[PDB]
Amino acid sequence: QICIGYHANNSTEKVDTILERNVTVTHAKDILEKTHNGKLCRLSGIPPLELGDCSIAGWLLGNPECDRLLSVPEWSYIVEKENPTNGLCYPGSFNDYEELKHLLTSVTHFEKIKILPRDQWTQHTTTGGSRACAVSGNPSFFRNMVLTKKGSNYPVAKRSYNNTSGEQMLIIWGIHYPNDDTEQRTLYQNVGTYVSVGTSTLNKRSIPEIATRPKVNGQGGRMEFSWTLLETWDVINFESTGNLIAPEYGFKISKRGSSGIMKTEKTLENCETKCQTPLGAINTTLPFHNIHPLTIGECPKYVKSDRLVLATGLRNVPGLFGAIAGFIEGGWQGMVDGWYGYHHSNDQGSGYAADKESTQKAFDGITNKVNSVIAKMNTQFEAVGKEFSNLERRLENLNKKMEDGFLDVWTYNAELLVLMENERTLDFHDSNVKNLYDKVRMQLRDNVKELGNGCFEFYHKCDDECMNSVKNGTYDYPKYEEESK
Amino acid sequence: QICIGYHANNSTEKVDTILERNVTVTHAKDILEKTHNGKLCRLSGIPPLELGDCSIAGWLLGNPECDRLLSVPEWSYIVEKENPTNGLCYPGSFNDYEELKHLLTSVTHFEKIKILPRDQWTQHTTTGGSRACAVSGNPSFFRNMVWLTKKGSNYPVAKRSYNNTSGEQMLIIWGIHYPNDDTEQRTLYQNVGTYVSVGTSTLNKRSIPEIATRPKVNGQGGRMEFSWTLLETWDVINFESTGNLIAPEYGFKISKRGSSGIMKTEKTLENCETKCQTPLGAINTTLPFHNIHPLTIGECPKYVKSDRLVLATGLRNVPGLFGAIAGFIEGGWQGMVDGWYGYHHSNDQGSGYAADKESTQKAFDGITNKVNSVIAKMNTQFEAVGKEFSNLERRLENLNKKMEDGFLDVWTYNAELLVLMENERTLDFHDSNVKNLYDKVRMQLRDNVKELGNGCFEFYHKCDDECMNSVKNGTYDYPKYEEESK
Amino acid sequence: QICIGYHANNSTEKVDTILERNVTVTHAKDILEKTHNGKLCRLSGIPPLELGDCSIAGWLLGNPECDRLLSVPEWSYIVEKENPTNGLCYPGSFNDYEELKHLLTSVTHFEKIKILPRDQWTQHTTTGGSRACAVSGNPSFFRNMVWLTKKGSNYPVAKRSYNNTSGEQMLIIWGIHYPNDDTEQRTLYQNVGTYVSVGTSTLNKRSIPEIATRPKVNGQGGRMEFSWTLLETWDVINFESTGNLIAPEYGFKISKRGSSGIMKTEKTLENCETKCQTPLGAINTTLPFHNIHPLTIGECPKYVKSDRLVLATGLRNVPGLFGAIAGFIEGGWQGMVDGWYGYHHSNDQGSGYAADKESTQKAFDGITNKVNSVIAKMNTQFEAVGKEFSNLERRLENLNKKMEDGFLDVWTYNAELLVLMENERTLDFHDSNVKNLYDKVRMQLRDNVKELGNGCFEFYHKCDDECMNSVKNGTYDYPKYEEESK
Repeated sequence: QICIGYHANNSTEKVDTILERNVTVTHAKDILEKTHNGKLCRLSGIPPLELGDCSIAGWLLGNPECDRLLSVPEWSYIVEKENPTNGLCYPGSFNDYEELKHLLTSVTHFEKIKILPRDQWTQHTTTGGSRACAVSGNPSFFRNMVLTKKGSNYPVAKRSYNNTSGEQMLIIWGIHYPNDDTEQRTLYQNVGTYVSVGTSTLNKRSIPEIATRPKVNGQGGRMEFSWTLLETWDVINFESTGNLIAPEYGFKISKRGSSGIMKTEKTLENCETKCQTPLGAINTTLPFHNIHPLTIGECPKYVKSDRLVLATGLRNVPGLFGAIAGFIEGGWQGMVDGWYGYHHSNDQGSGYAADKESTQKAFDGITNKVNSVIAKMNTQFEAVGKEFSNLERRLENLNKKMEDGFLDVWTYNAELLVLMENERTLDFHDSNVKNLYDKVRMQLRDNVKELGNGCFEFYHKCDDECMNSVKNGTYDYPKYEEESK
Repeated sequence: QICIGYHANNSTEKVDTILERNVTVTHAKDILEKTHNGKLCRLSGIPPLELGDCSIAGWLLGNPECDRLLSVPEWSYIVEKENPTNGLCYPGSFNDYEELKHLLTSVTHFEKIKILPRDQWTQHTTTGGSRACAVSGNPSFFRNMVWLTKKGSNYPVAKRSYNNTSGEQMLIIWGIHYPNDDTEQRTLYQNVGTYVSVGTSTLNKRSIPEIATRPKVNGQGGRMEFSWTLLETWDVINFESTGNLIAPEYGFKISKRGSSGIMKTEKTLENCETKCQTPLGAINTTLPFHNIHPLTIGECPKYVKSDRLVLATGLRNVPGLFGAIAGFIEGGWQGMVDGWYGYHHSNDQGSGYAADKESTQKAFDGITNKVNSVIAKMNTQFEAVGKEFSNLERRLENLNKKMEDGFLDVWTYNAELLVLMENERTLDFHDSNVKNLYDKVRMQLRDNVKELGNGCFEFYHKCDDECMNSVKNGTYDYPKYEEESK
Repeated sequence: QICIGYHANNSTEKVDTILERNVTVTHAKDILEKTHNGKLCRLSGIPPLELGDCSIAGWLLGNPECDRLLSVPEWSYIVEKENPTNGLCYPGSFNDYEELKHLLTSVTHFEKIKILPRDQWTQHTTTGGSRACAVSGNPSFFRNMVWLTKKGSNYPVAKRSYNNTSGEQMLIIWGIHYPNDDTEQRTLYQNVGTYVSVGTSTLNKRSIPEIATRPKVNGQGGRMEFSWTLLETWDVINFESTGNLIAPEYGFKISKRGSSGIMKTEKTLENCETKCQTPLGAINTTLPFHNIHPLTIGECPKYVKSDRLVLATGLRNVPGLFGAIAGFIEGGWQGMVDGWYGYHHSNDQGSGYAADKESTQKAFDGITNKVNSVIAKMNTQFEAVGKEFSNLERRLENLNKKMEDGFLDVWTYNAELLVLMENERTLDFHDSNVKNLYDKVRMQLRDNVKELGNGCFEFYHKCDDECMNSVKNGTYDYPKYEEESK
């Protein structure tokens, strides 16, 4: 007597197929990454620029509260809080702010630099400040910026700078808008004033826009800031009959690519990732994750699913080809060196001897299958999160529509892929078993009786060198023309 | 004798698989929604704002042709004609108009409030009108706006402000008048160095009028340029003008849960209901895909180019991979009406169609799950689709088109091929079930019967309607029947 | 002795499947397109507008370095160098430049009309040139524009209008001069508080000169800022200026079906044809995928990040899921070469390879259908891909990149996996056909023959060449042969 059977264990893994729900399997691999390390990490060896709770504006202008900052020279992304507490301490706006932020997203090198020393505004006053930028508790001001009437005269202010730093330079300036026509004279004299900033490509003229306005930080005045990139060996010319907030500093900047701003309170911790999320770093080979939509790095595809379990083992019992949970009605707790095997009753012994020849071919197959799903996923570096001003609602909605479209696609394809490939894994094991059965039947024939539950009853004395020959697929039919039938 | 077979009926239902086109199948399920109710509907309980043929601009400003309009306080989308006829009766433009429309697209609450009553403009003339906005047939003007003009030979500094104590964020619109020429200016406003000033916490604006000759539109050379802002709560707006100010009299309390879309159509609201509206009519369906119209609003099936997505659910109809169906069992049985697979038996007593409950149920279950899988894994958030762009945003509109199309192509391909591949396996599943049933009998009878030819066993012994039973229900006893009429 | 067999050959063609790698297969089809004809072509009958090394701005304005440019009236897409040498020869900017280029990407129809002859500017000087725009080697200027300057010590109000009676929509470009300083302003235009004012029915613009010191570009400190409009049919455009106006002489009649793209390339038009163009060359193909280059224009296969997409069409080549191929029948027969599956017979006469036409044909049909399903379900509208963004639209450009990459990821994955999955199934399909063939023979014989093992039956009786043909072609009486050597 020699039986064919398959492995069963005490596993409680459930997988789903297109055809069945909650099916207990023998072994399974989840292909959805759901763990992060809870740390904010460096991206490929380079840290993020951490803005504490300053805004980029607050930092670049030199809000006094951003004094204790610590500017690294490199950074691979930016950490900003959702709503930072120290931005424009003096009330105002920042032209093309979102574009400036996108630019400074990632930097190869970034160095502040003095380019228009304040002391050389010989003909103007340079010490104007405000209680809005107060330092317990005197008027102060953006530390990176500087002009008001000297005596009762505001002459044309006209300085320029040639970028000899050998790097592209960021440069910011501003224009002030007083409360009313008097404040405008008490500060600048003349009333038809302008601010002129020009480079080889930049060319801009601003005039004061005066309106009655509620106080913000105790101020009715406003300041509007603009910025340009000054190419190397180019010069920038300032000219103003009043209202100019001048830079004292510029910033050298080089860029390789781009990146993103990550909203979070977390702090740099000193580990390493190829992939960051506002929850923690992700370290995975898997093609999918459900940690958080707003990643930066080379990430697994984000999916709405919360389980993607591939079956790797076979159905687990105490399908398509009629053997497993079929004509062979149960699994063997006892066979534990393979997936499919033999069980002999002999004069000598009995008799669990798993089939290596075939269990092997299955390990490879199911190995290849899992690796196909994982290894085909192309993953470039992306930043996901983005920024839009409140007059860019449509454009923000376009972006949401796009991210949501891909999310639906990947979720659906990942769910259906798992379902289909599970139907096919189980049928695979079922056919492996049916084929082992048929490989024995096609050897024995007359020499054995088929019982019905996967058994062969031997018509002739068989012994250990006999089975050990069926197993190895080398049993000679001639040698046993006993016909006890 | 006992025989194994499968169900057949009078179906003409055709499906396609990866391998064969035009296969006749026993039962099937179209998974493509193709029909609508042709009505224009209320979306999850909430009506659309219906503009008739005003534009949002005309409506907000109070174009007098928009008088009959019927304003509602809630609304879930907007119905506008492609080319509305009553917009800005006095010619002009609306700054960031598309952003303003997008804003108004969906609203949890919306209420007009009188914030700057006309009467309190004591020092100016208020009855200022125009033949461009005439009310049969006297000059009028937008009913929500105030055209400040000189009173006597004077136009003093016009200076008013409003603190938003309304409890909600408030939309405010104002305008500045661009006259046709110096004489229109003087007769309207006396002064000449004029300007309009508007300031809030975050808003800061000073506009100066541009006198200049322009072609006439609705008989006007002048132009009016409108701007808007959202006034936050407990914030104040300050207006100051020496002329050319078109003042609001009203502001709009607005609250927004989320965002929606403007649906361009001729149809009108009709008192039905949906989770999904299109310009042709509403859609009510579980199906994962539709082909009705790309510009839907709400929770909708995926839109595909395809116009047939039919899932085989029954078997190949014969009045495969495993070789039973249309194979070694040559055809199906019209006779068997209560199951997918079963037995034919020939007895000294009777004959003889008995359905195989057990395995027919395995299949009713599997195929139920397969359909539910295809349908229920489909993630359907609420979306708007339709989008608005100015004539100077062609590239942006084209970006959106490239995106909507990219997705159309993806969903189309994936659904078409999903259907094809899952059809090939559905058939082969039924095939497998029939072959395993045949084998369950063969392994059970062994010598006691002869394998006949086409799914048939001839017993080498007498078998009554009790013995048959043991076969059909798996309990056949071999040992008992050692008759070898062999 | 009858034997069931299957085709084998000298093919070294390799495929991958979900389950195995580097499987040698009998025949294969690549469904990934990678050849291009290296030519730059015309698109469905219509040529590209070829800019040489001008920029569109340069061309429209009439840069002297574009005189010899050859303008067709129609064009279907534009060819520009990634970086042209001849644009604004006199320094400045072009408002809404990317919008303009996108509008001119593809055109019906496009001719240049003379709307405002220079000599009708009688109160002004018209010949103003510049060294920046020089013609070997005197001072010239954009051939299509007029630089209005003072006559003697006077600059009267410059004021003309033009009614678009051309019958087509009309493109019109104007400019404003930004001088280096007050004295340059005065020697050119006399007056100081100048403005340029342009108005149509819908356009309404007023510019003031920005006099200020700038670095020198092309030897010039001044700048010119150009703007553009589309003048609708029968509408008029008013020009009014007190100085600094760069007037147009010409306007461009324009008509458009739809939109296209700009192709950045060095190549030049080469007199052929495509439905699909890339910067490396044209593509002629039926295949659904290509990996030639992402920036295509026309109706194109899907661009994939992969470089082999090989579908098995033939069978596992042996010099499966159903146990037959490289299973209980261990080798393929080099011998039989008129079918995929068939028989070998041990006889007294011949012996012996006989194809099974009927089964082989049902497999050619199936696999032919599989390949066609994969290729023919791929929908391809016409798209341009390549896009254009000013350097203050980095966010918007990144949005476009996140979009193209996203589709690229989706298509590459689905395609790679499609191929792998359909390959595992193609192989199992052949395996099943062999197996079923074998089982067709077995269920026919029975008692009559001996199941040997490697797919062979040993006969219990004489079977002469004509007996065989009853097995092979599936009509063979069992009755006849009661000869029991057993």
